[PDB]
Amino acid sequence: QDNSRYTHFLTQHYDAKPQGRDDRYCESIMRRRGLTSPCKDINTFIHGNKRSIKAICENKNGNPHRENLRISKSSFQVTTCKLHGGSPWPPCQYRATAGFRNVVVACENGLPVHLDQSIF
Repeated sequence: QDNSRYTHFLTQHYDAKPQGRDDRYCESIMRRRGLTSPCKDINTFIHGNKRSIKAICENKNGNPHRENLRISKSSFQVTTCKLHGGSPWPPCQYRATAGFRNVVVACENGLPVHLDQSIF
């Protein structure tokens, strides 16, 4: 069961099936996930199956990384939304960068609670 941080993690970084992996996608999703007041500078969404993400917390799909993080063994489709411009207030324009690679997360009680966005 989903503690607040894991739930928060999903709201901010998980979109099972994104309708688009483009700029408009970012503009829409950042808004729906309430990441636009103020505009979040950069935010990556992981797509695909939630269990694979959870699995990064076990050796099943992850390895230790750094001194408190885990990096996935598998690659995920991801979409990074980067704020375009300077205004921290809506409308938040975003440039989307679609990629496919493993991800780094922090796990707590076997659940991903933090996405290291420094690799995007």
